[PDB]
Amino acid sequence: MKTICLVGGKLQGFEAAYLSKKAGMKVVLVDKNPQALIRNYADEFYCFDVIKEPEKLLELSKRVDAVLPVNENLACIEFLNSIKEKFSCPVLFDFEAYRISRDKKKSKDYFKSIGVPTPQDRPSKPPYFVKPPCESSSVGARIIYGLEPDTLVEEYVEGEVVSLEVVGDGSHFAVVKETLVHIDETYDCHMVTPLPANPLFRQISHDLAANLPLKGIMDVEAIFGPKGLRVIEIDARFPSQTPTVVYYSSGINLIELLFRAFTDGVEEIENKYCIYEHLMFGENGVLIPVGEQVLSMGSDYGKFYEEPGIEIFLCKGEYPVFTMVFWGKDREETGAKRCKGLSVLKERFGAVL
Ligand SMILES: Nc1ncnc2c1ncn2[C@@H]1O[C@H](COP(=O)(O)OP(=O)(O)OP(=O)(O)O)[C@@H](O)[C@H]1O
Ligand SMILES: Nc1ncnc2c1ncn2[C@@H]1O[C@H](COP(=O)(O)OP(=O)(O)O)[C@@H](O)[C@H]1O
Ligand SMILES: NCCC[C@@H](N)C(=O)OP(=O)(O)O
Ligand SMILES: [Mg+2]
Ligand SMILES: [Mg+2]
Repeated sequence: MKTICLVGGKLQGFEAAYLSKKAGMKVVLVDKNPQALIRNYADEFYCFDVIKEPEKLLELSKRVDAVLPVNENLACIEFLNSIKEKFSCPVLFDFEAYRISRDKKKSKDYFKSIGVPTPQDRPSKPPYFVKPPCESSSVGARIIYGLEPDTLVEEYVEGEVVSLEVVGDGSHFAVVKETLVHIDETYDCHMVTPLPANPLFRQISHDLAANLPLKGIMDVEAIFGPKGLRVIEIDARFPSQTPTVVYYSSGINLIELLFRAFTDGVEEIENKYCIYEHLMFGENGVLIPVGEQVLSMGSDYGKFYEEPGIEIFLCKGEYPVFTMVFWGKDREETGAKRCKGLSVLKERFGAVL
């Protein structure tokens, strides 16, 4: 049995912990927040700030098999970079790739440098899509029909938002499984489903990783627009939501693949269906779809229910949020599991949907 140390206990942390458990790994969480979201989900919890007490993390590195940064605190990421040679286990991260990926303008420059289509900057005709240069979870992302002079202003590209994860070992780049990102009125993601292979998107994703070169994990987000595929962002860190759908639909565990990239290396290149979604239990049991932004305001997050083809996680807080995971051999069976999972909420908690 191996042990993984996660630095950060919110949504990235949950995803990493979930897949680590599927891999039969013990999960050690480090987080500066005594109320860290997944503190009770991890097998062990150590509450400290790694910047203030690096010696504690370095000591932990002696008794775990890998350390995985799962936060987007730049101060933390840059500090870990400065001490990474001191760890007694691999640090599963690509710091240079993250530096490019975190800055959306820098990323777009990179896309252009290798001939990858991306939305036109500063269009003359509405609607415009605007977003901060360095946020995630769709924070500050809005459609416009005096922003910071550093705000990204783009043409609005209509169509499917599609995600691909790539794990690189520096030499080989394993492009995994296409997923559909279902957006809400805030452009946050409330649902994820798998998609058939897209050879063009796979090649683009491969080339984005290969030209770095990627040693770590990165996802690629593209919109399948009316005039073709346009890559909107890359994020060189462990993502939330999509890796669960990747796991059920393809059989590939992204935590195991990432761990392999830093130990044995990786090789390039199941077909089930999966529905992943968040639902808030509102006033009087009204079920409301919500995005990640809502889930990250929670106070406690862990497993609520399981049966064959159904996993339900409960995020406690101001109005409970359920994360529902359904899988089966095809859309029909998975839809049947979704109904059963919903009816559990209906009969148990008097939920309405
Ligand atoms: N230096 C650090 N040491 C320990 N844990 C950290 C550190 N920096 C961030 N974290 C933890 O990682 C988790 C995710 O952090 P991140 O900054 O990516 O999301 P956030 O929602 O902006 O965090 P916060 O809850 O602080 O606003 C948080 O629970 C945070 O407490
Ligand atoms: N140019 C664009 N046109 C239309 N929608 C966009 C555009 N850029 C981003 N979006 C939408 O906003 C969401 C968040 O933007 P993204 O660039 O993927 O940032 P993040 O770092 O926040 O996840 C996307 O998933 C997509 O739904
Ligand atoms: N692989 C798509 C996962 C999307 C999302 N949950 C995420 O973690 O990244 P952002 O686009 O920065 O919000
Ligand atoms: Mg992003
Ligand atoms: Mg994004």
